[PDB]
Amino acid sequence: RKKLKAVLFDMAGVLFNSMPYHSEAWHQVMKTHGLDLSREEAYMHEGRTGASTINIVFQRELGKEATQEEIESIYHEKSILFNSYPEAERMPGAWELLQKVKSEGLTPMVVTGSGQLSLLERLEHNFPGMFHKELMVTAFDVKYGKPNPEPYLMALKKGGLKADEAVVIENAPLGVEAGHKAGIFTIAVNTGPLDGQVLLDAGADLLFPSMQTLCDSWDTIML
Ligand SMILES: [Cl-]
Ligand SMILES: [Mg+2]
Repeated sequence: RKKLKAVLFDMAGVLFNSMPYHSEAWHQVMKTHGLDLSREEAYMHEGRTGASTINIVFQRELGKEATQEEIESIYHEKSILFNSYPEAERMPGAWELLQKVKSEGLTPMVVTGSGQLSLLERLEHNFPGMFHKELMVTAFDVKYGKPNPEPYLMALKKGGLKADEAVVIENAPLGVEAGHKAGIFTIAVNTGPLDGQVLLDAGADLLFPSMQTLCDSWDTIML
């Protein structure tokens, strides 16, 4: 890993344990609108923009595109369900891994589709001295969500990085696809209920069952 300069962290399900909340919120919001999106299906659709997930459900069952008004209202309803849960806490091992990454001289980057205000300071409270404004990719930076490679390509651009100078930590099949399509070595961390084979089919180079285990095996990963 002599060429390696940076580690590109997905947020949801990698830094913070937010996916029990996201997947239930999505299942429940659709169920209220007479629509069938299961929790496992929500997990399969992790990393998509709200506009993407809603369109998929709408085209499949109703035979229609979702309008912009219908997107914002369903996304806001889903946001209310999500926000009624106690704020997600840290993925065990993430802070320890970040410590190792930084001590190695590698640059910690964060990539997410979230449009949260006050994200940096939340990241600063939870992982002191790790992340920086100029080295963040969020919803305001990119148009598309996973499996589009654009967020990770933006992350390389902002870091001044080639594809071979970075690694992606992902937890989600569509996110893993985005990292692999961006030409970046992609490590999968299986923090949900899906089969590890689903992350492998998506293009994951390595596969670990938790963020702690990746941290423990970090100095035995070679590039
Ligand atoms: Cl999150
Ligand atoms: Mg994720």
